[PDB]
Amino acid sequence: MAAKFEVGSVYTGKVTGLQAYGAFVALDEETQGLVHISEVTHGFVKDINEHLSVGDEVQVKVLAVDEEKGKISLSIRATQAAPEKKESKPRKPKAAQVSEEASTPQGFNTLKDKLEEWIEMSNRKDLIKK
Repeated sequence: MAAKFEVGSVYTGKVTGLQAYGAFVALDEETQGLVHISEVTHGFVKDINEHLSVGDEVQVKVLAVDEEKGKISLSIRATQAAPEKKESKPRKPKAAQVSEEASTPQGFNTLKDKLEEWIEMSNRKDLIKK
């Protein structure tokens, strides 16, 4: 068929399917590859939908190329492990949110156990005691 990529390269594409053995990703109008499930995440890939999403954009590492069909074997554990530019990008704002980013209802972050009770109230400061 054709090829225009090489092993060890890294490029960005969109997920075109998920399977019990891997995720299809379109890289280009002329190139489409397969993140193998063993390459979606480092281990404990209990189900692929817990680790990838169809109809989403992903950056993939080229593991192998198959010019016979223009297929490519891909990784995502490679790219999720890699660093990136620590600057804003269009979806870093996480505009899909519909609530405040608070970890708890009682305050922005209020993790506890000794008073893991109430929902819109908390104990006063100890200074309440006179």
